[PDB]
Amino acid sequence: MSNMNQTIMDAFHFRHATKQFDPQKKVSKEDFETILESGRLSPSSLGLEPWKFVVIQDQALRDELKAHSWGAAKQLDTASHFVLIFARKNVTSRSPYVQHMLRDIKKYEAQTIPAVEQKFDAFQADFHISDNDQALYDWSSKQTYIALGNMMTTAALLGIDSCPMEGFSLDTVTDILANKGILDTEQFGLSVMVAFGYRQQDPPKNKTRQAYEDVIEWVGPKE
Amino acid sequence: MSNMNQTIMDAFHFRHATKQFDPQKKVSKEDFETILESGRLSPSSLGLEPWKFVVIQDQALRDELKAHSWGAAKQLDTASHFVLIFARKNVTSRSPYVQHMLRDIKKYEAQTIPAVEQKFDAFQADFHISDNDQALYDWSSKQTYIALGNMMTTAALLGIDSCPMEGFSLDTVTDILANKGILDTEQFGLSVMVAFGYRQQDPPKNKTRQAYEDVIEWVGPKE
Ligand SMILES: Cc1cc2c(cc1C)N(C[C@H](O)[C@H](O)[C@H](O)COP(=O)(O)O)c1[nH]c(=O)[nH]c(=O)c1N2
Ligand SMILES: Cc1cc2c(cc1C)N(C[C@H](O)[C@H](O)[C@H](O)COP(=O)(O)O)c1[nH]c(=O)[nH]c(=O)c1N2
Repeated sequence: MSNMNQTIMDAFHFRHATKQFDPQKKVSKEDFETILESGRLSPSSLGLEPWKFVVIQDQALRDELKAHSWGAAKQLDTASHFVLIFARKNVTSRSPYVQHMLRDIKKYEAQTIPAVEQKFDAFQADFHISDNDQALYDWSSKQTYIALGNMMTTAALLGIDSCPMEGFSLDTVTDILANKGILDTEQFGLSVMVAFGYRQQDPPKNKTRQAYEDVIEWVGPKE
Repeated sequence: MSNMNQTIMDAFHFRHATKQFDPQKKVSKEDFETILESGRLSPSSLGLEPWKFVVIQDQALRDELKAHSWGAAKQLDTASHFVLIFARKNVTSRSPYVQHMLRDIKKYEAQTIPAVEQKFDAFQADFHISDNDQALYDWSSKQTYIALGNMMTTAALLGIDSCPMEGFSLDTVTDILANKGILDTEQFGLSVMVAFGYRQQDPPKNKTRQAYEDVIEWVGPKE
């Protein structure tokens, strides 16, 4: 595929921040698996995959979220699939989660794990990740935006629209999910929302972005 | 139709955190412009595009960064193309850049810009973005990781290897770039690095991730 360039650019122009989805058109089991897999397979710093993807197909739960998710209301009402992306708190060489990742998932040699912890500690200080709990949590949250971008792009390539959403009352929504047993606020926070479905109509406004020369700069030979 | 699922899946298995690129294989200009466009066309919260992509092809500058970039050393030595992604500081409704984005790029109606500004404030308060300067910066940094994921996936769809990199001494690399007049530390921070090229060999270790059941949960009917 030498036209893969055109294929990719088509998808980045197809994707927009869809508010209104067609309530009749559902994303197939197979397509949504692909979308979910693109989050699961995403890269993450240290390979620590500090995320959870919660598919909220329950209408009454969506409605509860809508009342406190001003920026998500129409997407909650109409999206075929709606995804909460959690980010892990306290992702340190200390945590039981990280020990599980190194020993059980990544398959590190057990005798090296004390030294890897120290290396992790030093990186986190050298990058200011471990300055405070907010920085430590926001670092894991940055990794979930990698998966967020990958999921929307994968959806676009399949002809499926999406919408990322930060427009919700974080404290209130966190409390709703915590009291429902869905969000373990000791291990996670709610990082960002994303919706999937088929548009009801083409976007009435044109995509706007800054000019190439205002966001891109070369230092050295350009070719 | 559904040839595309497997193609997407192939690319997400093709991409890996490449440490050594083939120093004789260069990404084409056409292919790199597609990669760059995937960053420029990435979505961002409020459409504020709070990023800059700086391509460091100067090998002398690469070598200086390398001296304080433990996680990027081989990639700086060998990558065809090496990008620094900057994240903007102080992205609030009062800032000059946001004013530019509202009036010049998004071309909001002048008379109602007060209402736009006021919802920005409310939203940033509701999401704790404006709790402090650290939160404000890291929120913008979160947006750059969308562009990061998109550029790595785009490259992979093109058969091009990539590697994202946080493994550098934040403060020291910031001063180097600042002293050279590449990084204006009052407008930007150095968010993340990303390298592009062609693998020197197939990765020896199989890609590992948590199982689907461990990171994905459905609330409501599945299908
Ligand atoms: C992390 C994040 C969070 C949000 C958004 C984006 C991103 C990346 N944007 C969508 C934003 O307004 C939109 O992407 C851009 O303004 C317009 O560019 P596009 O239409 O996507 O090309 C968004 N849109 C919306 O209707 N409700 C919301 O709560 C949000 N929040
Ligand atoms: C934001 C971010 C930052 C980094 C990374 C990734 C991400 C997403 N990873 C690579 C990371 O270790 C790798 O993606 C996963 O651990 C392994 O899975 P993959 O090979 O990518 O599929 C990485 N790799 C490296 O050689 N030097 C580095 O400084 C970093 N830093």
